[PDB]
Amino acid sequence: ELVLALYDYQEKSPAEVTMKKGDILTLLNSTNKDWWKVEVNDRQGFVPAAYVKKLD
Repeated sequence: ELVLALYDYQEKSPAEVTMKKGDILTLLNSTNKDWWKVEVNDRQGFVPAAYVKKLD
């Protein structure tokens, strides 16, 4: 499913990935309530679950 980046986020750890507000990301894993794995363009990593909104 797709998610919308509500805020920009700069990765701060190896598992994280950076995104820009307005970006449309592919949701890969939402099993964690605080961090969701997403694919941003061609990169994959975690971003705060609260910073994205499911479109589906």
